[PDB]
Amino acid sequence: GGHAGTTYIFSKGGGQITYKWPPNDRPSTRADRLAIGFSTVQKEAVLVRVDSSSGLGDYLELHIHQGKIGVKFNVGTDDIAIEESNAIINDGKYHVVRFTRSGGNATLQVDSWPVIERYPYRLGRVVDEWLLDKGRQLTIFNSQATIIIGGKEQGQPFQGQLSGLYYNGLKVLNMAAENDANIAIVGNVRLVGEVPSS
Ligand SMILES: [Ca+2]
Repeated sequence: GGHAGTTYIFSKGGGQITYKWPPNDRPSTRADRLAIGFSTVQKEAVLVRVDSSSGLGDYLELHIHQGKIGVKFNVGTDDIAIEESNAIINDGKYHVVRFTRSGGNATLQVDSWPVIERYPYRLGRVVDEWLLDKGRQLTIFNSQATIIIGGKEQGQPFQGQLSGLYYNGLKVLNMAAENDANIAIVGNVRLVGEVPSS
């Protein structure tokens, strides 16, 4: 179908919606799931970025490049990139994207096109687990601090409509519409009203 439920339009100079976790509540995840609906005519833009707290390096970014949707992420080693290179999506029509990561593995799917897949005694036990704990962080998304929607802060402002954003249990755009305490909206971003029914 088209844009359903809570929807925002980004215009002109663009704008930003920011979710900020309270300091004691920042999550660290082994697995992530992200979905959103969008429409735009832009060849290049950033749509959503999740950043860890300052001084830490992990991140996840959903963007459009040369009219193609893609994601880039890092969870403790090298940057990893996945793109749907074979469907042009800057045609001003509604599209859906689904992204998942599970440790080192990840997938990307646009619309209904094929999924793209990327591939002793007391003391000894404690130390061995601490050493395993260390290596495990290289496939965990640590200390998530903000979800920033709209790309302006990254220098690639989005222009178009966004709806139905979901990230790890949070419907972020609905929280924005319900005046959540942890959300801020700035710039040219506007809530689309309800259908009369009609
Ligand atoms: Ca990590």
